[PDB]
Amino acid sequence: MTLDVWQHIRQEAKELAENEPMLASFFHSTILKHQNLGGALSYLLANKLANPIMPAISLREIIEEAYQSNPSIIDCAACDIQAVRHRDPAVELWSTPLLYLKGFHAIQSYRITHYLWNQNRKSLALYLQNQISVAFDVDIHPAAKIGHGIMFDHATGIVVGETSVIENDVSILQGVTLGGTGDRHPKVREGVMIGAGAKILGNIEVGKYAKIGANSVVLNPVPEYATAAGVPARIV
Amino acid sequence: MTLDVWQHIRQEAKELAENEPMLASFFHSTILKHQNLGGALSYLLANKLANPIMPAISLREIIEEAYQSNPSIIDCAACDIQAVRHRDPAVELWSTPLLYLKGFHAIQSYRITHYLWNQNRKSLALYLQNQISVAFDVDIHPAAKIGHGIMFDHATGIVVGETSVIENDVSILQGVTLGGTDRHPKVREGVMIGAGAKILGNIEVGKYAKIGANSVVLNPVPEYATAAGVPARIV
Amino acid sequence: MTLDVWQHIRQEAKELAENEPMLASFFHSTILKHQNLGGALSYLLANKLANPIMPAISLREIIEEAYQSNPSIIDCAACDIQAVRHRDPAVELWSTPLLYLKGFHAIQSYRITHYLWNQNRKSLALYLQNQISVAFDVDIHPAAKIGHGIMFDHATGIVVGETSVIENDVSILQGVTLGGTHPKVREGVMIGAGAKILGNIEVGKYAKIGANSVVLNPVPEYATAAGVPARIV
Amino acid sequence: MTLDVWQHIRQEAKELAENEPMLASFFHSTILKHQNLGGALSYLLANKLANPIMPAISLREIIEEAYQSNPSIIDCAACDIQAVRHRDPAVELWSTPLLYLKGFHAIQSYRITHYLWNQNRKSLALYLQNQISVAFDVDIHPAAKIGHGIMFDHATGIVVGETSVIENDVSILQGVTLGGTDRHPKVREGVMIGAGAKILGNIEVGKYAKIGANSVVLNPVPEYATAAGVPARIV
Amino acid sequence: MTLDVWQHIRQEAKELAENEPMLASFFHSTILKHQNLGGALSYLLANKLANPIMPAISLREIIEEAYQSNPSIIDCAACDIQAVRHRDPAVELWSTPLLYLKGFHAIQSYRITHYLWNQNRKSLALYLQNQISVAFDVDIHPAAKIGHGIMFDHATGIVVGETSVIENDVSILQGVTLGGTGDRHPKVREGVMIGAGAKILGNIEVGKYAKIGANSVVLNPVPEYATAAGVPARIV
Amino acid sequence: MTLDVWQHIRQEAKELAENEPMLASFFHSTILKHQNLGGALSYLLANKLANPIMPAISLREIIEEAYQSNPSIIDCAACDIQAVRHRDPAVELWSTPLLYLKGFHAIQSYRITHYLWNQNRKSLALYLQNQISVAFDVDIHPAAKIGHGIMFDHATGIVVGETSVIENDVSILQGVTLGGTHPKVREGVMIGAGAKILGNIEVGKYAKIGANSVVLNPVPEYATAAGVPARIV
Ligand SMILES: CC(C)(COP(=O)(O)OP(=O)(O)OC[C@H]1O[C@@H](n2cnc3c(N)ncnc32)[C@H](O)[C@@H]1OP(=O)(O)O)[C@@H](O)C(=O)NCCC(=O)NCCS
Ligand SMILES: CC(C)(COP(=O)(O)OP(=O)(O)OC[C@H]1O[C@@H](n2cnc3c(N)ncnc32)[C@H](O)[C@@H]1OP(=O)(O)O)[C@@H](O)C(=O)NCCC(=O)NCCS
Ligand SMILES: CC(C)(COP(=O)(O)OP(=O)(O)OC[C@H]1O[C@@H](n2cnc3c(N)ncnc32)[C@H](O)[C@@H]1OP(=O)(O)O)[C@@H](O)C(=O)NCCC(=O)NCCS
Ligand SMILES: CC(C)(COP(=O)(O)OP(=O)(O)OC[C@H]1O[C@@H](n2cnc3c(N)ncnc32)[C@H](O)[C@@H]1OP(=O)(O)O)[C@@H](O)C(=O)NCCC(=O)NCCS
Ligand SMILES: CC(C)(COP(=O)(O)OP(=O)(O)OC[C@H]1O[C@@H](n2cnc3c(N)ncnc32)[C@H](O)[C@@H]1OP(=O)(O)O)[C@@H](O)C(=O)NCCC(=O)NCCS
Ligand SMILES: CC(C)(COP(=O)(O)OP(=O)(O)OC[C@H]1O[C@@H](n2cnc3c(N)ncnc32)[C@H](O)[C@@H]1OP(=O)(O)O)[C@@H](O)C(=O)NCCC(=O)NCCS
Repeated sequence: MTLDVWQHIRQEAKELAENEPMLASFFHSTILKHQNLGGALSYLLANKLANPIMPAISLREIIEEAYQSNPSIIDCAACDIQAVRHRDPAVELWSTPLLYLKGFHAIQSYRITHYLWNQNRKSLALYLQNQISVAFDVDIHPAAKIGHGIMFDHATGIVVGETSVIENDVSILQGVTLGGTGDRHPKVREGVMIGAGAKILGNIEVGKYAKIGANSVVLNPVPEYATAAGVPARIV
Repeated sequence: MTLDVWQHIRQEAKELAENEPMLASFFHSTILKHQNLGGALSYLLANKLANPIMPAISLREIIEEAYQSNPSIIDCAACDIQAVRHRDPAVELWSTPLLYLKGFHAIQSYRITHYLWNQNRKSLALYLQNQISVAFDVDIHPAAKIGHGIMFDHATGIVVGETSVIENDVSILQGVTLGGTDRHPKVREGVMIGAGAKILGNIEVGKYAKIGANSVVLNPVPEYATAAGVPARIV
Repeated sequence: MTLDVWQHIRQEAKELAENEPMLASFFHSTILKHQNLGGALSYLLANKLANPIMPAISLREIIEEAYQSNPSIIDCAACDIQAVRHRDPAVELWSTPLLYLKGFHAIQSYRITHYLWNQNRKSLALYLQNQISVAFDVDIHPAAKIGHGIMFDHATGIVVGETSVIENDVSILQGVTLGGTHPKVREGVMIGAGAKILGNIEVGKYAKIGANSVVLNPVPEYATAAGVPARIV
Repeated sequence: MTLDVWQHIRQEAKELAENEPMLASFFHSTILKHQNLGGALSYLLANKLANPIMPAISLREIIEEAYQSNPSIIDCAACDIQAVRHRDPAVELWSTPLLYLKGFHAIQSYRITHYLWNQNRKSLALYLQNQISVAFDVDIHPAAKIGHGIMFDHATGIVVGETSVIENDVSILQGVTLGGTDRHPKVREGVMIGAGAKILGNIEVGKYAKIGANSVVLNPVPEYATAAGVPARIV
Repeated sequence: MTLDVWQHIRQEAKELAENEPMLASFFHSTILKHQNLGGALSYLLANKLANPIMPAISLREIIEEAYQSNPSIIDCAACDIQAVRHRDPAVELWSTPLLYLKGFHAIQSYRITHYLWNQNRKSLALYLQNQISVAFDVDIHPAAKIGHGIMFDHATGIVVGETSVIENDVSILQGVTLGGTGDRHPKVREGVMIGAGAKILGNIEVGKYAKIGANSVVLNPVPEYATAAGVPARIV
Repeated sequence: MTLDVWQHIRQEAKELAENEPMLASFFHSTILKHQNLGGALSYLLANKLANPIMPAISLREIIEEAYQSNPSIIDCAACDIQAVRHRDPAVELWSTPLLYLKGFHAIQSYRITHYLWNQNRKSLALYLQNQISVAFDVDIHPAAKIGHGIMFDHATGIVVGETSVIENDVSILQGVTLGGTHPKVREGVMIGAGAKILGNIEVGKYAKIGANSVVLNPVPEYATAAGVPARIV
């Protein structure tokens, strides 16, 4: 439930603020003063994507309209907090992905642009896409397709092309590019783990549960449950 | 030509603001309220490079002085919008590169630093270079020589060394380093460099050559050739 | 000495402000108005990590708390300045690393998180760790151990894991990752641009890792590892 | 009625933005991009009351909650634009009071604090009262009762005590104090108070009375009368 | 000359910065890095009138266009710095009125709105008029007529009506209102000194070199060289 | 005691933050995260006097320099808090003056300028004097002498001249001017709203000045002066 992840987050925030006086204001502003995940998420995103030309107050108006028109966007977020939570040894707090992980922020921001790109509000989608790249150093074309339970660990330098597909429970590290030389982008299936720096190019298939070596340059489809590594990548 | 690009850009901004109420203010303050490309660009770049210590208002004075001093800088920008637009079917509006692409922004901010360095105003050149690296995550030394018709698509992690040169119509993708092992690469016109490529040393990359993603280029590459691999060999 | 490096910085800032009118304000605010490196460094760092939710005035309180508690943090900063200075003919001024190099800023910022982490103030360490990623495009777990004379040249995309150890005088370029399949990089080493060093493995003193290498096996002292996967070359 | 005022306001903003390129962004972000009076007002008031500690984004949440909770607040605002517009020939646009008059802003910010005080959220009421005093230089205690059709022309230095009441269609000018020597004034409808006037004590100021500039009112004033002087006598 | 007042100001700034390290940045930003009075004045005004909706960068664009279209506006400023300079015992520095006096800033800002009101750019004039009131607590209707050598000492609460006239070398203190009950506003002649809190109402004449008591309520014309005081004011 | 008033403030802030979710952040930033009144006061003041040219982080350095040099400045602040508290049934919390009353902020800000003025750092005193006018609509020359237990209620439009002297426990309302045709206001006095006291003249202990009065002649102890011009009434 969005309300159960939200419950853990609220309870954690209360504690964390009691233990860290220098951060209490922060916990109250992002979480404790909000009523639900969307309120906290939109407050967080408006502030992070904010700039001199489009202030946090104006960015938030945009994000809230999107959450109001399609509430499931928020649900995708709760599913994303959960995934990083146990697909990451160290992340034990539910509030950690929500508050600090730029890959998480990048994905949730992207979901906003995707909804917008589907409403044919492309100028708005392109504006956000690029502010997402400036703030988080993640560039996902609004038209790309991405499922839930997604993890962009560290995230710096991740580039996802216009025709890319990313299924559920995929994990992507820093420096990964999904791109090409119509469909000229990868179709990364369920559960795939992509190592740091890997460049996946072409309308090729990366089968469910496959693993990609760090720095690979994958050009040929990768079988399900297989490991692809090397430049160019071979099944290993 | 500036006037045509600018006019196309202006006509676009009008229709776009008309169709997207939420961005109307953005279109008006970045483009519509300005009279020429120079004013729109210096407005955007100052705001994107601004920080608490050097606010947009103060950085705009620097940018303006450079534009008033060397007007051809704005030209190179006009040529870059042109390239990006055509050389990337995806981009289908004159105003997109101006408004949204950080690679484009980083190059134009760079042309400003290059001028400052050529005028012996290095502390200013250095400050900007690094603010450019913070904003757009593109680090181009000010003494690097770069032509026009340049495309830094995505751009994250690009690093260009001090003695590098980049001729016209070159396209560079994310994570590309032009650096050392004169100690940096010389990229001739029409070269396409793939994502992640590391090109090391004062070596020649011939015109219209293609560099594969993640390659590590150590020896010269032949014009029209294709280099891929770690080390890069010809394929 | 922190007082030595500081004197050099003040002499330079005074002339730099003299020669560039449009930047004099900047030199006075970061350097000349302060009385020591700690004051300049905390001001610079608070301002760069600042955001709408936690402004510079608030972040500085945190950094100053740390510097007051452990003054040696500032000493490591003075040591890292020389390194980027001597280890790089491309940088000649003492104040250049302090003022403009994001890799340097990311390292000094990390040192603050590392101290907090060790005081068990982990939420503050995590908050900063991630603001460091946003501001400088560098992600170093506060638990990582990093000695001094460190140089993060260009820095973009550098990622260092929770159990990584980086000894003295190491240099690390853009796109470098130290983590798991975390690394132990001995003194004087380095990790060339785009290289990924993965696994509980050791990189010997003065070894060299080649651009875009993928290191999975230990690397010998003074050895040059390169390739995907890395091979002694 | 809100819908007519709002629609008039919107039609005005369109033409104005059309005629003044430099303010087009302002008109779009304050009015044009919003769907109702509530959104435009909460946007303006949050931005005008914002400070480094409580940014516009955070103050807007408070304002929104109050508007969603007690919708009639926005109404009183609509009635105040109406008054000002007509009761001051100088003002000749529905949008001017909304956009430019700080007296109008201070009253609407006040209605928010009054609601918060009535909901026993005093620390919030107190915070705003004082931020209102900083922004607009108008200090209205939150427990003061104020009707609609109110005009605070110029408004600088206005101070309204805790037990004050102000009925409909009252106009108050700069430097006016409604305070003590229940300990504050009761201003009936239609009263016009001149600049600098100090009205002290729980005394009645009858409907449609006129108070001269710089007067000091200590005894009750008769309806339709005119009080002027220090002390004020009837003239 | 605008260039001589500017010369004193520049030289003073250089010294003042050398003597006050904690303010050096300020002296460099407002004065020393600028080439002329207009550059320094517009930088100062854009920053002071700035707000979340219209940032200093955008306000400055407006002010610079005005100075470019009518450079004499700047000259009026130099004449104003001079007047406060010796019509005020304590003010010995030329840079003091320029940098710190809100009445001075208020007047110079007003001159911008007056030029704009004459170009029929009323929405812009009204916007500035009111931001001037918010920042400096001075409200001068753009249509009012005001000469040079003007001093708004302290300035808080000064209100100047739409049809008011203020001639050269007039001095006005805090709390002064020029207003009314067509011409329904005062015509304050050359050299008049108006005490704090005085309310001058009606299309009445205040003769050159007259003096107005603090807190007066002037309703009848005041003779040249005379003193008016009281509520209502009498010639005394 | 500053420690007494501080304890009261912390107890209140803790409950206030408890009862109002939308303001908890504010209470933690101004009060709870700090360890004493000086920390809270400088944070509050730096933030209110901040502007694009001199941000809060920069103004705080100046205030802290002053508080470090003359800790007693903070003691006068604690004393002024009680005054607004006891001298006003409309204010009941110790933290209300510290948090929300601009007259109080203007007074404490002035004290900083007064100290600088006396250290001969007049440009800094003048800069602040005028930022105080912009932020709080109060203009007090740094050279003015003002004792403690001072209450500037509502404050708007208050103007105090260079040679003015205000002793202890005085209360001054909005629109008040102390200057020349500067005043000497003895202990416990006051100056009602809109009153203008002009000339090198004396206002006696516990005297009362009526709203909009124009005082030109000395006023006797316990006397009530009112009128334009003021007359003993
Ligand atoms: C490929 C990977 C996923 C492990 O998968 P695996 O199925 O266990 O593969 P193995 O370890 O069995 O090794 C099989 C072959 O792959 C090679 N190999 C492993 N990783 C490689 C890489 N990144 N590039 C190229 N070759 C690689 C091995 O040397 C081995 O070769 P061999 O058959 O000649 O002996 C892993 O090595 C990797 O690259 N992980 C990236 C994780 C990462 O980026 N972490 C950073 C954390 S911040
Ligand atoms: C090299 C490249 C430019 C295509 O060039 P090309 O002229 O078509 O050369 P080819 O595609 O015919 O490839 C020839 C050989 O190189 C190999 N190769 C291709 N790209 C390679 C790369 N990046 N690294 C290593 N080998 C590569 C192929 O497997 C092929 O092998 P073969 O010997 O069996 O014939 C391209 O594949 C590439 O690397 N593009 C990067 C673009 C990018 O980064 N896009 C991201 C967009 S966000
Ligand atoms: C490791 C390094 C620092 C110096 O290496 P070295 O000890 O001098 O080794 P050499 O230069 O003699 O090269 C030896 C072999 O390595 C190969 N090699 C070198 N760098 C390589 C790389 N990155 N990937 C793959 N092979 C590489 C050479 O082709 C040579 O091949 P050989 O066995 O056929 O003789 C350097 O080669 C390198 O990669 N530097 C990157 C620095 C960088 O990132 N700069 C960016 C500045 S922004
Ligand atoms: C009193 C006032 C409202 C007019 O009311 P009115 O009904 O016309 O009363 P009158 O004008 O006939 O004045 C009658 C007497 O009051 C006196 N008077 C008028 N205004 C006075 C004032 N503010 N204080 C003292 N006496 C005043 C007149 O001199 C006149 O004297 P008389 O006995 O010789 O006949 C008006 O003069 C006034 O004070 N207006 C203030 C408006 C203001 O502040 N405007 C600023 C706009 S920014
Ligand atoms: C009126 C003023 C300008 C002096 O002018 P002046 O021509 O010298 O007038 P005089 O002092 O000779 O006094 C003449 C009469 O005016 C009266 N008077 C003076 N100031 C008065 C005032 N503000 N209100 C009413 N009556 C006043 C005197 O009591 C005297 O009356 P008398 O003939 O019955 O004895 C002066 O008193 C004043 O009000 N100055 C204001 C300056 C100010 O606001 N300073 C604040 C600095 S921040
Ligand atoms: C002075 C003051 C504090 C108390 O005065 P007091 O000692 O009780 O004097 P009194 O109330 O007995 O009044 C005595 C005479 O003064 C007159 N008077 C009082 N205040 C006056 C004023 N401001 N102007 C002119 N005359 C005044 C009375 O009408 C009375 O006249 P009388 O001689 O015919 O008997 C008070 O009258 C006053 O003006 N307070 C203003 C407080 C304020 O500004 N509050 C605003 C809260 S935001």
